[PDB]
Amino acid sequence: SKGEELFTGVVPILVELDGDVNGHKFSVRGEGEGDATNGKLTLKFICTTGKLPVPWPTLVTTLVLCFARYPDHMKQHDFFKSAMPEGYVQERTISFKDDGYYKTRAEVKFEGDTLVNRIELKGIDFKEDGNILGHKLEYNFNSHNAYITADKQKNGIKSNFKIRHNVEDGSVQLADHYQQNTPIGDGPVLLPDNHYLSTQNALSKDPNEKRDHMVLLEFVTAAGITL
Repeated sequence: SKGEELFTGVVPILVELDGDVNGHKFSVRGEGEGDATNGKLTLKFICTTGKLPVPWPTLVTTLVLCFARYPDHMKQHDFFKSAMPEGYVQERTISFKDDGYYKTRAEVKFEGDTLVNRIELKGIDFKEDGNILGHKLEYNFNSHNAYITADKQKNGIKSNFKIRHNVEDGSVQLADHYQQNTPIGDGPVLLPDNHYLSTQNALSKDPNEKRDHMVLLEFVTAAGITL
């Protein structure tokens, strides 16, 4: 299909986030590349406004599912590429157990040859000394599966899933994600049967980078529909 064709090689990525958590405003800018044939993302993110007021791991899911590797026998269920190049809106509510919540709205679309993810984030009702505003989460990530379902009355998809963040005292901080996606343009899209995305992440630091930053490697692969 036309949308699939845009992802057969390596695609440059730009990410721009504008955030406000408990009134503290901040911005993140990321740059890198996506390789959907391998389901592979490599990006470096910088906090352009100074210090990040929340832990980097809490922003991973917000900071491009069109780069998932869909197996050949499942390609008719790839909503994300079907919506390109005009793209889709991705909205989430992320509820941190015993703490506040993020509300996010993003547009994911091509701008020229570059795939751009432009996000607005608001964080509300966070505890001043909790795991998020208190920077008590470890700088790492766990592997996760997230189930996708069609949303007929919106001509899009929905998903809900739990992210587990490791806490410095050995406990776990749950981040409950509710997600919806809808096309920006008027062209036909592929609405999928039920399936899931399997995701892995590795977070690191650039030893010669003095700014507050995150180096991210991510793999995303679709599964859950048999031959």
